[PDB]
Amino acid sequence: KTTLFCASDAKAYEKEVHNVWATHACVPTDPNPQEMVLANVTENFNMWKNDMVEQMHEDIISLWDESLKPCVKLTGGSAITQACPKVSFDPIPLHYCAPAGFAILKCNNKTFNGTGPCRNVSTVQCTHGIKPVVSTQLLLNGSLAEEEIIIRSENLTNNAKTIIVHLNESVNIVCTRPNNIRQAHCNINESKWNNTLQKVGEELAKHFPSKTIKFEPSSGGDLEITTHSFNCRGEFFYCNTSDLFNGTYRNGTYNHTGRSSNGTITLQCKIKQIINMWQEVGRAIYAPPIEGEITCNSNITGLLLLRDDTETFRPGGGDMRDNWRSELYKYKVVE
Ligand SMILES: CNCc1ccc2c(c1)C[C@H](CNC(=N)N)[C@H]2NC(=O)C(=O)Nc1ccc(Cl)c(F)c1
Ligand SMILES: *[C@@H]1O[C@H](CO)[C@@H](O)[C@H](O)[C@H]1NC(C)=O
Ligand SMILES: *[C@@H]1O[C@H](CO)[C@@H](O)[C@H](O)[C@H]1NC(C)=O
Ligand SMILES: *[C@@H]1O[C@H](CO)[C@@H](O)[C@H](O)[C@H]1NC(C)=O
Ligand SMILES: *[C@@H]1O[C@H](CO)[C@@H](O)[C@H](O)[C@H]1NC(C)=O
Ligand SMILES: *[C@@H]1O[C@H](CO)[C@@H](O)[C@H](O)[C@H]1NC(C)=O
Ligand SMILES: *[C@@H]1O[C@H](CO)[C@@H](O)[C@H](O)[C@H]1NC(C)=O
Ligand SMILES: *[C@@H]1O[C@H](CO)[C@@H](O)[C@H](O)[C@H]1NC(C)=O
Repeated sequence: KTTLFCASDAKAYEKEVHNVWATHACVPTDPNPQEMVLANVTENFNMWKNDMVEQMHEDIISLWDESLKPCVKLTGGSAITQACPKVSFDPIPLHYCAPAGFAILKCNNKTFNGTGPCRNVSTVQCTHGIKPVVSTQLLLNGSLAEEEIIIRSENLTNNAKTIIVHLNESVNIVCTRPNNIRQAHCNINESKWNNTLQKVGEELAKHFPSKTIKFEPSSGGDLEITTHSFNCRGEFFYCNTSDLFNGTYRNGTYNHTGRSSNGTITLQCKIKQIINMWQEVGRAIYAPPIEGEITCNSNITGLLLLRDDTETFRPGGGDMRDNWRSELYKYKVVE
């Protein structure tokens, strides 16, 4: 309804690029935020039409434009060239704050699915701290659902609408390029993953009750969405997930169908230089990988799925607004 500002806890002395951007763009955080419960009120939220998502999107586009400059950007006919130094890159949390005369309403119901009426509501200055993590298929380093796995969608009957799964337990994923120059791998403990897809299948079954629930790899698209792609210490990883989204939930029981070894799923990854941009239709070209060992140890805290007698879910992504949405779902700006 108005333009928000960000608060962050960044230092002017990190050269980490999120810190630099935030010290230019954000104000410091309140050491004690105010919060005002109101359990009588009941208000309506819709995470799928939330202008906070559009402001955060614009901010993160700006952050990446100033921080992860490509050697070459191809958009349409033009090709822009610029210095593309290797940088230190590690996302920091950002708070979105209502300016004077406005408030942010926060839905306090643990099981709120992001849409409709919410009975227990608070008013706050700023959202919690949100790390702006760009990725497909898996949502990394978010905040977990407080109680049970929530399944969010603008419309579950529309198979074209992205499904956001909000986990209540995180699943570790460790991706490393060890000391090919391009070749890397991710390790996931097949047991944790096993359990969580068992519970995700339960929830999806509540919403599609006659049907068998199948997880399969992504069908088609650019590599950015047919693999789990993400940025790690400035390098763009593309990790094959066909051993991950590969399993059947039949009779209240989940069977995993992808290959593991020693109780570990290992995704084969590549570090790429030519990127299909998430910000706009275009390609961006980066320099070859820095040397040493490139490792990110992340929490999987959610999934992005697409639905195709049986219901079949494949990993999705590509619109980073769904990533922001997964964190901003409980917030509205009012007044
Ligand atoms: C489900 N269908 C909707 C859908 C599908 C795919 C995409 C969109 C929407 C928007 C976006 C358009 N851009 C383009 N065509 N060049 C395109 N997404 C991307 O290219 C994208 O995320 N790349 C990417 C790059 C780097 C990293 Cl680390 C990353 F995690 C992702
Ligand atoms: C979310 O909850 C609303 C009611 O609050 C319901 O109408 C809608 O179908 C639900 N959506 C999902 C994906 O559960
Ligand atoms: C998480 O939610 C699932 C399904 O919604 C539930 O079965 C499970 O007990 C919950 N686990 C924890 C640790 O809260
Ligand atoms: C969402 O699903 C279908 C679209 O295929 C349509 O009935 C309408 O757009 C929505 N229906 C419900 C029940 O929300
Ligand atoms: C992932 O790996 C499988 C087998 O290793 C292969 O068939 C598939 O095409 C790969 N997908 C991508 C996007 O590389
Ligand atoms: C599941 O993994 C196996 C190998 O681990 C592969 O042969 C199979 O194609 C995968 N399932 C699907 C549906 O792709
Ligand atoms: C879950 O993963 C563990 C580790 O490999 C395995 O022993 C267990 O049988 C799996 N459960 C399944 C596939 O349902
Ligand atoms: C997730 O957070 C950890 C701890 O801050 C960090 O090391 C890791 O690189 C993060 N993952 C991504 C993809 O940013």
